[PDB]
Amino acid sequence: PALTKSQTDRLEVLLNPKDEISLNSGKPFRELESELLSRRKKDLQQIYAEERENYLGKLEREITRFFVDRGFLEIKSPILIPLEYIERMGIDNLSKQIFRVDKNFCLRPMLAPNLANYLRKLDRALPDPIKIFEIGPCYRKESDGKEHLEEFTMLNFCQMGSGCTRENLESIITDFLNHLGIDFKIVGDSCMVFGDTLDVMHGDLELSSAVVGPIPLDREWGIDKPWIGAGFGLERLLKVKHDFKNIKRAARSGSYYNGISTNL
Amino acid sequence: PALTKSQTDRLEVLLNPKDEISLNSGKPFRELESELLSRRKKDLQQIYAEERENYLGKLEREITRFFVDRGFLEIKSPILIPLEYIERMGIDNLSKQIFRVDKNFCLRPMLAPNLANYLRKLDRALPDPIKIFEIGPCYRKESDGKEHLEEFTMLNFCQMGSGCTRENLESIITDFLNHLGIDFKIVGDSCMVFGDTLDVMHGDLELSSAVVGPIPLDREWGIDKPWIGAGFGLERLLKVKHDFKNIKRAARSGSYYNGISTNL
Ligand SMILES: Nc1ncnc2c1ncn2[C@@H]1O[C@H](COP(=O)(O)OP(=O)(O)OP(=O)(O)O)[C@@H](O)[C@H]1O
Ligand SMILES: Nc1ncnc2c1ncn2[C@@H]1O[C@H](COP(=O)(O)OP(=O)(O)OP(=O)(O)O)[C@@H](O)[C@H]1O
Ligand SMILES: N[C@@H](CCCCNC(=O)OCc1ccccc1Cl)C(=O)O
Ligand SMILES: N[C@@H](CCCCNC(=O)OCc1ccccc1Cl)C(=O)O
Ligand SMILES: [K+]
Ligand SMILES: [K+]
Ligand SMILES: [K+]
Ligand SMILES: [K+]
Ligand SMILES: [Mg+2]
Ligand SMILES: [Mg+2]
Ligand SMILES: [Mg+2]
Ligand SMILES: [Mg+2]
Ligand SMILES: [Mg+2]
Ligand SMILES: [Mg+2]
Repeated sequence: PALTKSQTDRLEVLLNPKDEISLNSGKPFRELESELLSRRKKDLQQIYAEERENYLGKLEREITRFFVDRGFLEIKSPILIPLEYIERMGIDNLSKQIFRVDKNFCLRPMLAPNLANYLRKLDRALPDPIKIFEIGPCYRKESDGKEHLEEFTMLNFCQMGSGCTRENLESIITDFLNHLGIDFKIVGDSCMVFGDTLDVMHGDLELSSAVVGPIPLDREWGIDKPWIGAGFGLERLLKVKHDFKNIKRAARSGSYYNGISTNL
Repeated sequence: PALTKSQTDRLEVLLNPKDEISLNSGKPFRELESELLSRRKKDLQQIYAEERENYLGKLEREITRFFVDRGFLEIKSPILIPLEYIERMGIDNLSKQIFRVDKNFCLRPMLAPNLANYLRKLDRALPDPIKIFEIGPCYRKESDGKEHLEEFTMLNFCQMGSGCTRENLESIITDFLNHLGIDFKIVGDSCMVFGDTLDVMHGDLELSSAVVGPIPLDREWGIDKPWIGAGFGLERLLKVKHDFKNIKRAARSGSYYNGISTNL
């Protein structure tokens, strides 16, 4: 009844959180693999027959509706951005985590720079307060492990003008995570782009970093009003919602569809 | 009444297709600029007050519903892909249009490789026929002009197994563009990745290239069944729908929101 590392890895790929199957049950590999293969095929067949929606896409749509309905403008900004945005976010040569493209471009590691540009520009046209959000891919070179991806999906919402207080920021975070049914706490932390943050924690998992401005970086971006904002990783939200052991189950991938192995 | 090139460019930025304003009317720049600025601020204020949805995001959601409701599985696959996928799509060192990332990766220039992988894998689990689609960013270095972007958004749908005929492919294209209200014709063309294509044309604008397999490239991807597929550019669909002069009005950008200049 002794399984090799390769056999255990194959079974872990096929195991899903809802299964009440122990790989250490004492059953031989052939029977555990056959059982899990049958369950996962059934799971994919049910998805194909009924809903057909991708978890990341569906969560993006649900989040989009939530923020649009609360008065935030939906932004879709470039993923491929000037490398100069990095230096100007105060990221001195995190900078090592940047995927570079050609000589003067990079894949955005966060949504903040593009959203700062939109806050500044929209403040010339829209009534106070300015409320915007974006959901989309971001990129960082990571270690990684069970909680970091190199290609992940960020939500960042922000507001500039009136109402940009710690209590309003916390209230939006609370309403949002209550909508998703996710328990959390808020702890204070610091990072080097923004200074002090409010970190939104689910256990020992960071779901979001949030900031109450103004901060001295604002001048580099032409921001000259109070502001609040928060960034959330969608794959981390999915990891919590579906109780995935590893965040890769939630990622853009050819190896899992809605957390189900595609190697069947 | 003579406007400089810089003045005309500024007015063209602020002009929208619905305006019945001629820059050559004889009015001075100051009055044309003031009028257009007021119209565009009004337009953005109305968007902010009412719908708040981004054109690219909203079109993606509408397309997603169309294909999900017709039995296609929604895919979200990596944007950052192995450079090896390029060579294996038969793209010999289009290859010059690839944005390279590090030494062994690139930004995907098309959705086909990831979708071929999903067709192959899903054929081991799902009943015939296999029907899938993806919408998302793709990247090519272009010239460019009024119809090409370096960062654009592709829809690619495909089917493998039964029903993979020219007539079914045309029927899906027809139902899809009828749903969007876009007139078109089909013309034969060729490309070097897929061979003969059916090009979906709106006037002299190519909306899609479509392929009826099998093709000899299939073996490199483990595809061994009949298949059909088509790829559409969402920004080109928006250019037609909103009568934009230049495709940049439709792109991910900090310079236009739903075709309205953000420089106000
Ligand atoms: N590599 C990554 N993979 C997946 N999600 C991420 C990654 N980096 C950040 N996120 C998500 O984006 C949110 C805001 O990003 P932020 O810039 O605060 O990241 P972070 O503080 O470096 O995260 P961590 O401390 O876990 O590395 C995070 O709270 C997390 O949900
Ligand atoms: N650079 C681009 N910018 C915007 N849309 C594009 C671009 N390249 C391709 N598309 C869209 O993707 C669809 C399928 O792409 P395909 O690989 O057939 O491109 P293509 O034939 O090179 O386009 P074109 O002939 O106009 O350069 C095209 O019909 C078009 O709608
Ligand atoms: N993941 C991010 C943390 C996200 C916190 C929210 N940030 C935001 O809403 O930015 C908009 C903004 C507005 C005004 C001035 C400047 C700026 Cl950036 C990080 O890397 O710390
Ligand atoms: N824009 C693209 C044209 C898109 C046409 C549709 N292609 C497709 O559905 O691929 C799936 C697929 C299935 C099976 C075997 C191989 C493959 Cl690729 C280009 O660059 O010509
Ligand atoms: K389990
Ligand atoms: K990924
Ligand atoms: K016009
Ligand atoms: K773009
Ligand atoms: Mg980090
Ligand atoms: Mg952190
Ligand atoms: Mg953080
Ligand atoms: Mg081309
Ligand atoms: Mg062409
Ligand atoms: Mg083509």
